[PDB]
Amino acid sequence: SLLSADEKITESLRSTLSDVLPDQLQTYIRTVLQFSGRPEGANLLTGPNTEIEFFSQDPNKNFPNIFAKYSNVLTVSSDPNFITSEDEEVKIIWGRHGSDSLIGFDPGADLVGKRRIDIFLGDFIDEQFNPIPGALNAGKSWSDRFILGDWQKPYYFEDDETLGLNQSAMILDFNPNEDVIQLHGDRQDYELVNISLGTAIFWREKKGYDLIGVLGGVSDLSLKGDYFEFKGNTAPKTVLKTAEHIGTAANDYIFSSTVDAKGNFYVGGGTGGSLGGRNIGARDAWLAKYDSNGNQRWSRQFGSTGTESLWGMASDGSNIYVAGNTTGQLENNTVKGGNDAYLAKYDSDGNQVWIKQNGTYTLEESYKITVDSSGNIYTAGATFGSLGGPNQNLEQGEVFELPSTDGYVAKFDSNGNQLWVAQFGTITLDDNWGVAADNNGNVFAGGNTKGSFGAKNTGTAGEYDAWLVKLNKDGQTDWVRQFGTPNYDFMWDIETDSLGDIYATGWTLGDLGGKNAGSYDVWLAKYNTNGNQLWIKQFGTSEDDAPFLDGIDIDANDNIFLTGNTNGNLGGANAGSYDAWAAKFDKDGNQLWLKQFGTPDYDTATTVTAVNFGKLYVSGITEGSLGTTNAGSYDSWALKLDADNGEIQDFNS
Ligand SMILES: CCCC[C@@H](F)CCCC[C@H](C)Cc1cc(O)c([C@@H](CCCC)CCCC[C@H](C)Cc2cc(O)cc(O)c2)c(O)c1
Ligand SMILES: [Ca+2]
Ligand SMILES: [Ca+2]
Ligand SMILES: [Ca+2]
Ligand SMILES: [Ca+2]
Ligand SMILES: [Ca+2]
Ligand SMILES: [Ca+2]
Ligand SMILES: [Ca+2]
Ligand SMILES: [Ca+2]
Ligand SMILES: [Ca+2]
Ligand SMILES: [Ca+2]
Ligand SMILES: [Ca+2]
Ligand SMILES: [Ca+2]
Ligand SMILES: [Cl-]
Ligand SMILES: [Cl-]
Ligand SMILES: [Cl-]
Ligand SMILES: [Cl-]
Ligand SMILES: [Cl-]
Ligand SMILES: [Cl-]
Ligand SMILES: [Cl-]
Ligand SMILES: [Mg+2]
Ligand SMILES: [Mg+2]
Ligand SMILES: [Mg+2]
Ligand SMILES: [Mg+2]
Ligand SMILES: [Mg+2]
Repeated sequence: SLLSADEKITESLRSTLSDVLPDQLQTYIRTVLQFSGRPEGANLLTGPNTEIEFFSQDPNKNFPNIFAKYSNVLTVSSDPNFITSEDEEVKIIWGRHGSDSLIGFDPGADLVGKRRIDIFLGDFIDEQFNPIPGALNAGKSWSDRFILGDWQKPYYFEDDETLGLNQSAMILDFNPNEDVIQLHGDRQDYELVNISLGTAIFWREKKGYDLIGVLGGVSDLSLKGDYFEFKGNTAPKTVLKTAEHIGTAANDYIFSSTVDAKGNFYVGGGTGGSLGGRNIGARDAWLAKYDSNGNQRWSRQFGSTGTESLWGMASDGSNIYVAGNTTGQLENNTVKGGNDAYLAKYDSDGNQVWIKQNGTYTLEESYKITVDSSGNIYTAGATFGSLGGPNQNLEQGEVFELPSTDGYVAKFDSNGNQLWVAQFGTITLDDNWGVAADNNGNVFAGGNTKGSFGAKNTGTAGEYDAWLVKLNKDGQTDWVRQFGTPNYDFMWDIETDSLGDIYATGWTLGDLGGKNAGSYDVWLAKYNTNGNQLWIKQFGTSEDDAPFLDGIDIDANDNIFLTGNTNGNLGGANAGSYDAWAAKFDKDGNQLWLKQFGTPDYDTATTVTAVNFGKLYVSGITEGSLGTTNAGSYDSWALKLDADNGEIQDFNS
């Protein structure tokens, strides 16, 4: 019976949210939701007002740590939730700009009996907090997809004698004119109830009801509305049986790839399941080796009871170096506080040689790694602390400036000894999305900034620009460059060619290398070793086109390969939702080919690696059945392409 559902839902959500979320975070959230005009969730947080310790050096009190522990803050891009992990009872999942595919509940995780509330914000963009109107994106919003179930099962589903209040989504900014709520089954499986908070979505069967989600501030919806997408009960039909399929019942992601000197191909990423080994807890890091004929030689899985991923990998020709972040304590290491970065070394036989966990009392992230021809290793990332030197935003002064990251680069020898760490940026946000060594002892880094790092930012409201830094063999800066439009421009990855010139790829909402075709467009920029911008190419469709994650590689012939996602007809007719794409360019930016592939469901490439004089590998993630039947939520895939024309080959030969 749905009698008194309103009262029961409010008391359940209030009790769980107020029991789980720290008082500092409750105080912060209450302030934000009231200021923003999304106040429905506020009365659910009843902890006392508490001083927010934005700059505490105690890892347990440091507010960036607290906020990060209970949130997935996504990017200005159209994001899948690439950071989701079953490590907390309550999570705030914040899509920000772009058309986000928002998930927080892993249907393959053992969550029986666990309290689970995912609080979703599809947009709630940064511009809402602008004291001054007129910013280019003020008042803009995007179609976000809130994933509350799929072909396999409803999410947040306890399937018991209660109303199923212990697990539920709470979507705070659902706009039925733009957004979509994705549900398992069909409309006859649900009942909507108007409640004080908005709308309750109940799964309904003969034996009773189970609360799947609450939509704050919206009432009088219809399950016949096109803003509900029902997924039935049957896994998607398989396409691209030529691909290598990697998947478990849980969320599985390839985030990076590399090749060794013998042509063996490696992939890796994160998994909520038991992919390379038995799951240790929440998301673990994993990697796998394939021979050049496509046979898997081994898979390995590592981490902690907390959350970690492999975000980058590279080879010295034999060994495989891997980099990412962790929320826990890795083997043979000590935590530095909050989230930390790590570098690890695997030999060609899959033996873990060592792991080095590094960081400060506050949050580090690290998505990038490169290995030079001498065998030294560079990682890069961002830090809220003072890792390579004092953070540009050290403490709170008379003018408050929100705690913010600087970029860093760290150099290591083959035994994992740290040779130096460099840190740089502005008082505001500076993130890292690239690292690449040249042949002459230098290393480049790149990323995004809200500030004026290498040049005056032409945005009027702190919109992102791209930046590049050249460091010498000792970690000293030789130059800093910055480029962009007045709108958001976002870098994903960088790489050098055989001459030592530096290339970067990303997306733009403006006219960076030419007239924007619509929405997000792709760019490729080239700088010489002396910091001169040589050219920027921009291309796309009228729809949303972007590289993603490990989006560039350069082969021994100085051909450039890019990869990412598009919801347009970029390389061909779109199969449905976002598809993957890849492209090849020469060193002067002439585009040699452009291909698109995927399933009728959401796909994105995440990594591209070219074998010198061999095959091209494009790998990524999907909600569809790519290679074989989807085993649960996100699965991953690798495609072997002919590098001359982008045509897909059978993975196994
Ligand atoms: C209920 C909804 C809450 C929504 C909102 F309340 C959350 C504020 C959390 C703030 C937290 C204490 C710390 C933090 C800061 C940070 O920058 C980032 C970056 C990631 C870059 C570093 C890896 C992405 C998110 C930027 C969003 C800014 C609003 C943009 C900004 C930055 C800035 O430096 C100055 C500004 O004025 C505005 C975090 O992920 C977490
Ligand atoms: Ca986004
Ligand atoms: Ca969004
Ligand atoms: Ca939206
Ligand atoms: Ca439920
Ligand atoms: Ca783990
Ligand atoms: Ca840390
Ligand atoms: Ca900074
Ligand atoms: Ca810009
Ligand atoms: Ca476009
Ligand atoms: Ca790369
Ligand atoms: Ca697709
Ligand atoms: Ca899966
Ligand atoms: Cl971002
Ligand atoms: Cl706004
Ligand atoms: Cl109940
Ligand atoms: Cl209805
Ligand atoms: Cl099939
Ligand atoms: Cl082997
Ligand atoms: Cl600045
Ligand atoms: Mg029930
Ligand atoms: Mg296979
Ligand atoms: Mg097989
Ligand atoms: Mg201004
Ligand atoms: Mg390479």
